[PDB]
Order: sequence, then structure tokens, then C-alpha cells
Amino acid sequence: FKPPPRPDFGTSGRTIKLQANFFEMDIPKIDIYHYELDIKPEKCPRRVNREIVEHMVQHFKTQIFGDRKPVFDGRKNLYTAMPLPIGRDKVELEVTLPRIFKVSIKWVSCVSLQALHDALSGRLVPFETIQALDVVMRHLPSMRYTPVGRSFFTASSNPLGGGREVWFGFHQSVRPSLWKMMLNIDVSATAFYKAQPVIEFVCEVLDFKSIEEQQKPLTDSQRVKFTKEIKGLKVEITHRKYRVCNVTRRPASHQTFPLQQESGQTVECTVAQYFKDRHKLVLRYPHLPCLQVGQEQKHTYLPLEVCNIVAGQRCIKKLTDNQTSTMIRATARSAPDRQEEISKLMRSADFNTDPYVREFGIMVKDEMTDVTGRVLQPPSILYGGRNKAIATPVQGVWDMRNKQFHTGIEIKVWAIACFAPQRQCTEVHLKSFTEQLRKISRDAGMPIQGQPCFCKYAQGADSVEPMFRHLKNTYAGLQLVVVILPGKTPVYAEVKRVGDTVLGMATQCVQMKNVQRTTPQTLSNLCLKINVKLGGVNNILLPQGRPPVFQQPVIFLGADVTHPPGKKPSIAAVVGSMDAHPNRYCATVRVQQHRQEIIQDLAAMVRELLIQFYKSTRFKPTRIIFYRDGVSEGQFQQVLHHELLAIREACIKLEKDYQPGITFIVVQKRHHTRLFCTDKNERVGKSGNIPAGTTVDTKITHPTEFDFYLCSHAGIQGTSRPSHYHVLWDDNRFSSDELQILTYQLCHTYVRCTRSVSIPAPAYYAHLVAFRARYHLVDDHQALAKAVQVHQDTLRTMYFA
RNA sequence: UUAUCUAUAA
Ligand SMILES: [Mg+2]
Repeated sequence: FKPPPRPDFGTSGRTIKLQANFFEMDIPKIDIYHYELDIKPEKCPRRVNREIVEHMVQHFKTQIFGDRKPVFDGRKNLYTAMPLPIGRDKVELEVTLPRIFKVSIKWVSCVSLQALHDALSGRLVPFETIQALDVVMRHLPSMRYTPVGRSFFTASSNPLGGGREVWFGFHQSVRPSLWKMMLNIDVSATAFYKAQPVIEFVCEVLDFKSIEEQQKPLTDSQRVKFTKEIKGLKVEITHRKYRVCNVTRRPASHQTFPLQQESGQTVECTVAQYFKDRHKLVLRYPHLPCLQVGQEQKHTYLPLEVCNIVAGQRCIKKLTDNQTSTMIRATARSAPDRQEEISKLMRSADFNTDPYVREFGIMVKDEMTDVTGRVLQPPSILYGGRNKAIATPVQGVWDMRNKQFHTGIEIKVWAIACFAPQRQCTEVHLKSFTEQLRKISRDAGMPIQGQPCFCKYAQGADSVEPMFRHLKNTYAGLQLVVVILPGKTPVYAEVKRVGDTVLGMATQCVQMKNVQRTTPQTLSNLCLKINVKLGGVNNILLPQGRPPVFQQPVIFLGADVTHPPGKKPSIAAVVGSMDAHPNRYCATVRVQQHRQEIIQDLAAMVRELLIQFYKSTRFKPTRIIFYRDGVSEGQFQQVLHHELLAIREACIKLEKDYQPGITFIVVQKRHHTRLFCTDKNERVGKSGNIPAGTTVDTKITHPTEFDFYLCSHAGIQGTSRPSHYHVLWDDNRFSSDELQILTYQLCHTYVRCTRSVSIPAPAYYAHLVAFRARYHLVDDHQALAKAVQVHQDTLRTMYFA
């Protein structure tokens, strides 16, 4: 129900000077006065509400507001530094924008900043005081810029193509820490739609240099693709803003709507004819479809050539792989560069001269908060083979030179299925690919003996299943099927569907480009995946170098939900460790309500995993460590309540007497906390990021509760994101050190690479499982749940790697 | 689909 208090502060690891993008706030101990606004109409967007309030204050300066500078959240909440002269009697006013709005205002409450001050000093926090402050800090930026969630953006020019742009901006949030309010400031970038004529948008989306080419009506594929892009976007009439709900199938010349004549009789009129009569405009592109806008009942159709994409619309739909890359490149920058850009932003913002921030007596320090971090020692990684070598991670990285798998699978029989045309992937490549792959495999401790028992070409996803059917029936003890692919193909989804859910055969895909040109590291990394799919153990944590939680049987869980890019379900995935290393993880997966973050059927999934744990280890875990992927800030209270109880329920419906301690940990990567090295000698790599294993549980952390930051990974590009961990529940009474080290060591058990990853393997695996479930669904609730279900032989292994 | 990190999420 309520999160546990911080048990202690960590002492493990060597100290390191850090700077966080948290700026200390000096806040008065006054009382803010909270007024409620009811504006009619009641569903105008926040910007309209803000200008209504802006004009309202200036208009009623004489008798109401005077010299005061109130702040406003854009909805119903308005705050003042000192009380307005109306006591508590509601007041009805009328505001005029260039049209009329009835605005009532009644005093509702006071917000004590003193109540916050001591909430920051024991007294185990008022969310409403934090919200009031938040409204003060972001009142001026809300008028000045384009707000998006907790961020602000403006147009600077930076195209991603396909009618999209990169706008730069910043995140802003007011955050509690011990003995201070903090202002979290980070630079940000996000995708926006270009403000352009829809015609040009059609060109960029359909790759037209000129609308003049394509002088004919769109194909069906052209049309609906254009539909998916513009659908839901707002357009404006050059001639009034509208919401596009659909694109017509018919061209403007033949698309019709019911038009009532003066006789009262309605007749079907074409869009082209209507615009010719009513607006005296002859359509230049009548062969193109129309935009359906507003309520569908209204039959409102707009020609493309009279519409512009409305400025300031953030792109939410998934970017193409190239759009993503261009965005990554344009936004990525080293830790020092980011640290400087934040500084510039602080100078530029200049919060101390902000009238509203001044009005409420607030002050913001221009220096980044100094924080002492602790670089935890990494675990040793025990390999096997003849050598039994131990790897010592350096900078969150290690390798397999002169090392062999803990338990390497001795592969004897295996097949190859190449879906690339031999025109590009001749038998030359396959046999050299095989030769190089085996030498690396020999060295890896997972030796592939003998040439592949089977190697054929094939094409089309239509041929996967029968080809796979053939293989399992004709080759005894067939261990692996190496599939080769061209590029992005639906064959992949089919290969995984048949392989994971139907026949239960281990399949390893690889692209044609990688087939042609093989490097040892790429091959070695490919062997990492292959070995675990066949039930091998690449490596394990050094058993003696483990936290004491492993003293008694324990299961490690990872949970996450992947959401669709309407009417498609979200997919919940929960993985569970099946041994004491811990290496092997069993997956559970559930389809559920569209965009529901809460794992509905979690109790059944935990039950299932506890059974499998017992079946694998003959032990019932005395402790359940639950790493839950990040959740929306309101949803924390919702998630904790349903899912913590679901976990308890699983234990009880298993046995009345079964009651293991649960540790519920939310792991967040989606925040804007950035940590920088104070001393340049501590910078790692070209990106100059903090070293792997850096842990912060002081200064910027929660005043009462048990949370910490842990940057477990090496920062390769841009600025690192230290994963935030928040313990919402802990029966096991973990110390700070043991939990932090446990978490850090679990980040070294990720089998797809010999590096410490940014989150613990369980959480990462959960994401892989949920993501793999999408591909299983590519081909009605009963059917979907079934299509997601994995083959029971496959369920043993980590097929998702 | 070798892999981590990385910016979003009328
Ligand atoms: Mg998630």
C-alpha cells in the first residue's frame, strides 16, 4: 500500500564527484492561494484557456487582480502569491477574445510551502504543493513556447523527410529531494509535422518530387498509405482548423455529399462542383482524394489543395528506420556537450528574472547540484571450456578471447535456409560463412561439428512452414535452423511463428549483408545467441562473488508491457529465472486491453513461473524479486496496488502456507536525470560519460523513500541514461548496498553481449518477449491468446534472445 | 534479422 522508507545509505564502491542537472530551488515559507476557474465553453484547449486568463487578468486589473501576477495551469487552477479581494464568494465574469467566454472564479484552498519545507525533513509529501510550484515555473514557458507533456519546444530546417521535422526544446520538472526542492532541466528533441500544404505533404509521404508527376488518381496502396499518415492530424483552411478523420476513396471530382436546396430537398453535390459554385474556385487537382474532417455524420470534405498541416503538431506515429537514424544523429551529443547546452539553457531561461517566479518569491541556483557518486565493483564472469576462465569487466565491457562457454552446446546436426537470392548469396558465401562461423564457434566452446546436414534456397513467407515441416520430420535430432534474409521481410515473423509456437524448433536469423562479410566479433556475438537457444550456458556470475540473497532459493522476475503503434491489443510479458546462477529465464506472455499498462493476468503468470521454477530446481523460492519496467507517474499508485497483490495471490493459490518475501522494484529509463563527471579524468570514452557502476542514492533522490540511480552500462554514444530504481515494496528488508550490487550484477547476466547492460537482464528479457509476441501475431481473443502461446519444448529455452 | 548504447515513445 505504502512504499518503504530508505533503510540506509550505500557505502560500497569508490567515491566519484558528480554533477546532476538538478538546480536547487530557494522557496519561501508563504502560503499560495488556490482558486478554481470554470470556463464555458468547457473543452477549449489549454492555450485558449490561457489567453482567456491572460486577458481576464489585464481586463479586471482595477477591481480584481491589481499588480498581482497569477499563474495558471490551463485548466481550472489559478494560483496567486497573495489573496485576491473577493474572499470566498464565487464571481462570474465575462471575457472577450477576438469570442465571448463566461468565467467564474472561487477561492478553494491555501497551499502551505511550510508544509513542504518540513516534508523535505522527515515528517513522512504534499503532491498539491509540488503541483502549485510546477504551475509557477512553467506558466511563462507555456505562453512562450509549444508545450508537450512536461517539455517545451519551438521551431528553429531539420527535416526527417516524410513530412516531419526535428524541433529542439527542453524538459522541465519540479522535484523533491532531501532538504531541497530541485528544478530538473534537460535539453530535448522530438518529431513534429512540417507546417506545409497537404499537397506537399502528399509529395513527401509518397516520394514525389512534384505533384505534377502522378497526374492520375492515387492507387489504393498510395491512397491508404497517405491516409495512415494524415489521419488524426489537424489541418487548416487557407480560405478554420479541422481534424482529419479519414481520406476519401473517390477523387474530388466524383466525391459527393448531401446538399440541401432552398426547396428543402437534398441532392448529392460533388466537392469539385460545390467549391466551384460556393467559393468560385476551380480545383487544380480534382483527380486527388479529399480529407474527411469533423464528425463523420457531417459529411465534411476538403480538397487537398486548400489545406495546410497545422503547425506545432508532434509526431506520435512510429518513425521509419531512416527517420529514426537522422533524428538520433541530429540529437546525439557527448556528456560534456549536453552539460554545456543545459548551462546555456539555464542562462537563456534566466528563471530569476521571470516575473512569475519572482512574484512567488522563488529563486533557482544557476549551478548544477554537486553529488557524490559511488562506482560499484563489477562481478567476475565465470566461463568454462578447458580453461574455466574468469573475465573481469573493464568499463562495463569484457570479451571471450581465450574463453569458452560455461556449458557450450556440442552441435552435431543443423540446417541452413537462405531466403536471399543466390544471385547475391551464392554457395560461395554460405560455405565461407560456415567455415568462419565454425572456427569462431570452435573457439567459443560451442563447437559445430560437421557440415550442415541441409542447405537449400527458398523464397516467400509462404514456404516457411512446409519447409520447416519437412526438416523436423526428416532430420533426427535437428538442433538449429540458420535462416538467411535479405532485409526487412515478413518472412522473419513467419519463421518465428512456426519456430516458436508451431513446431518448436530453434531458429537463428541473419541478414544477407552479414552473410557476405563476416567479422569475428559479429560471429562471436551470433554464437552467444545460438548457444542459449540450444539450452547452453554462455557464462555465469562468479558464485562466491554474489550478494547474500542467493543464500536461500530466490526467483528473479522481469515485467513489461509493449503497446501498439487503435484496436490492437497491448502485450504483457513476465520472465522468471529458473536456476541459481541466474542464467536461464522462462517467459510468460499475455495479450490484454489496448494500451493498458497494468498487467491484468499477472497472478496467473507468476503462478506459472513459480511452477516452472519448482520443476527446474525442486525448490520453492523464499524470495521474489520483481523488476517492473517504468510506469506513468499517476500509474505508480495504480500498478503497485494491482500487481503487488497479484504476486501475493499467486503464492497463496499455490499453497496456503506459502508466503515468500516480495521485493517490488520499478525500473525507469524514461526520465531526464543526467549525471556528469566533475573531474575530467573520470570521463569514459569519446562521449565522456560516467563509468559503468556509478550509483547515486543521495542529494537528488527521494527524501523518505527507497530509490537510487545506477548507471550500469558504458556510455557509447550521446549522454548516458542512468536507470532509476524505486523500491515500492520490500519484505526482505534489503540494505542499500546489497540491492544496488544485486541490481548491478544482474546487468551482467544479459546473454546477447559481453557487456553490462542499462537494466537488469530480467527486465530486458521481458521487453524482448513482449516484442517477439508482436511477430507471432502478424498472420477473436481466444485466437490471439493462442497465437501468442509458445511451443512447450521452446518454452524451456530462451527463444527470445 | 550479431549486439549494446543512444533522440523520441460540406
Ligand atoms: Mg514499458
